[PDB]
Amino acid sequence: KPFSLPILTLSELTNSRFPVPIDSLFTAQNNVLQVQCQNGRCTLDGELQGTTQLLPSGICAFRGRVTAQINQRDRWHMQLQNLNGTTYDPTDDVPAPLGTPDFKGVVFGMVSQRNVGNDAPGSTRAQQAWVSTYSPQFVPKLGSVNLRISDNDDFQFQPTKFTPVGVNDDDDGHPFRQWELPNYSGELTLNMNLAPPVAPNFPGEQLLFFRSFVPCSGGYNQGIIDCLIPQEWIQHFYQESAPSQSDVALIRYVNPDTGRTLFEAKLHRSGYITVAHSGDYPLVVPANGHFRFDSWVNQFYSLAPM
Amino acid sequence: PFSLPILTLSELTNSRFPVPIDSLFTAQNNVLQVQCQNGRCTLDGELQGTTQLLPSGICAFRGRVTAQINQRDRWHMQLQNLNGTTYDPTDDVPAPLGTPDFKGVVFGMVSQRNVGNDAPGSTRAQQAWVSTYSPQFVPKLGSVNLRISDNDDFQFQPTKFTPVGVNDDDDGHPFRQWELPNYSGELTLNMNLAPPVAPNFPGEQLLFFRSFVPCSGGYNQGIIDCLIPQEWIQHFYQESAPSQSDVALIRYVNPDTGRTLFEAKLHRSGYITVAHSGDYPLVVPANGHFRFDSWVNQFYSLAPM
Ligand SMILES: CC(=O)N[C@H]1[C@@H](O[C@H]2[C@@H](O)[C@@H](CO)O[C@H](O)[C@@H]2O[C@@H]2O[C@@H](C)[C@@H](O)[C@@H](O)[C@@H]2O)O[C@H](CO)[C@H](O)[C@@H]1O
Ligand SMILES: CC(=O)N[C@H]1[C@@H](O[C@H]2[C@@H](O)[C@@H](CO)O[C@H](O)[C@@H]2O[C@@H]2O[C@@H](C)[C@@H](O)[C@@H](O)[C@@H]2O)O[C@H](CO)[C@H](O)[C@@H]1O
Repeated sequence: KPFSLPILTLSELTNSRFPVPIDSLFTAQNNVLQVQCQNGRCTLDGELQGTTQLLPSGICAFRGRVTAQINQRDRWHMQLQNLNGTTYDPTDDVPAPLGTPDFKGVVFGMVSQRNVGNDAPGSTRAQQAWVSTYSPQFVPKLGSVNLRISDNDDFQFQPTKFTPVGVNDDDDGHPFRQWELPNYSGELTLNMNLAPPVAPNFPGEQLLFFRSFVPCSGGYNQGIIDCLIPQEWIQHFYQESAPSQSDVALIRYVNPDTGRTLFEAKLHRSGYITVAHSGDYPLVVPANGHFRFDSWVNQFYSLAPM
Repeated sequence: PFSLPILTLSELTNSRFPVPIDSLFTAQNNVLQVQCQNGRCTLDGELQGTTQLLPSGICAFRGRVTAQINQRDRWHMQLQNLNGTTYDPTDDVPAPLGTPDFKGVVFGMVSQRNVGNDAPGSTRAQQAWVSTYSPQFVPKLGSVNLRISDNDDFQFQPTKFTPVGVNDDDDGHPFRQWELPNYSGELTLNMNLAPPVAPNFPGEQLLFFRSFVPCSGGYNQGIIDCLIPQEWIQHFYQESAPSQSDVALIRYVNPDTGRTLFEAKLHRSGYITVAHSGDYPLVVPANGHFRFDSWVNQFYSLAPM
């Protein structure tokens, strides 16, 4: 019934857009470029949106069966299941199977197989793999993605899991763009059932992000993945399902030792945070700090500058 | 009031390896001691052993590679706490939090991102393995050694190990989920361990949340059993509800039909027992989950599961 947040420091939080811990808080200058991530989307009354599911280990993961190979760089055709192993239904009201990556780039990690049926049941293998979300075969909404793997001679048409490790630019100039959605149904097709874009409306306000610097596999990319709210908050809201009393929950970032409030922010009903600030700024805050719910306010509440 | 999160098996994460729970399993009582160090937490929210809060910290390492040796476990990784803070070997823990708690090989990837003067911001990643049998697996002392696939592209720089799965080693060191590694040297006892767990009521057995994790070759089933799932640990940590007795009676319910399917003892120190005899993979509806019933005590007589 009453709304609340879990009590967790930054290093006790997991990025909802990639399965790594949160490193820092960041507020971004408002730009023409649209924020419309599909992972890490959840209302304050606990409605998961976009491709959001509950498990950190589901974020940017795939599960399915490899069924074919093609003579293209994205060689191995992986027919997808839901992450829990149930049959994926392409007519479901989602942009893609839950956990699908929500950015343009290459996700690198490992694939693992475990055979079932007649052909060496129980036999296993694992190796490095990449998934390009630029690929014309990246069609997860339709029910498949194609994989690039390091050893084409040790891979079978068997149950397969992709475990993500990090991200990068592709090596042919297709850059890692965290705010550009992939085409979940491929070239010439438009995305559907998307979680809506988010932006501050109030003047002087900017989005606040929970920022992670994820692993990269070569070159100098910083590996920045920003999420709106951390996975643990999504998990908490899902459990609680506290009805939202207004469009905005006022929240305070507190220092629990000294008891002082360091700044305040607007946590919007649809599950994102704004602050009163101008310019890009990595926040300077004590390590023990965390947000607490203060009160229900509205869109036009005037935040103390941060 | 004490409570459990409301989560189906496929909405739960193994607290001993970063994968979802596949099933429930009760095991015949054996001479072999159950004393896992990850996935350990009291019902009042006290994390124990090497347990920390993040699924992505389980069997992960963070640190700096500082040297290489002419051994199979070639690359010496000096460890930090998973949040990047300095590891203190005199801390009252068995090892840095998240360290693997079994004998075997963990396979995954290492990634580096340079800092300081030498090409700061440059990165690289590749396949790597950590053997917990290794004489250089001394995480309590502050280091582990890594085997990697490409010895020519690896620097003395900040390094993260991301686990993907487990296996037997290739040479007579099998994956043994219930054998603790030596967190310090070969002749040094482990310390600050979370205690062993066993049923002590007659007719009772441990109940496990079971996952079949990825393996990298051969036929190993990849079984990792945890006492309580990561989400319960996270929940107890938040709640810190005072425990009113040594045992919380819990019921596995079907939420659609409202029926209770069986009951179990959730002990204060954070493990579950059931009245059953023999190894048994439970067969239970997919929508099912545990709910807290009431505080009881050690002598409570469970309905047979
Ligand atoms: C295919 C190949 O030659 N791999 C080498 C190579 O990798 C380079 C190379 O791909 C260039 C191309 O523009 O981009 C990088 O420099 C890449 O190296 C990676 O990124 C640099 C900054 C380093 O961090 C490096 O360790 C990393 O691998 O050269 C490197 C050696 O520098 C490796 O030897 C690759 O195997
Ligand atoms: C050629 C090479 O160096 N490695 C192959 C090799 O890998 C085998 C091998 O290490 C044997 C040891 O005698 O143990 C395994 O069988 C291993 O293969 C792995 O496990 C089997 C059951 C298969 O599932 C297999 O796909 C998996 O790689 O053989 C395999 C091919 O059979 C690979 O080609 C390796 O690269």
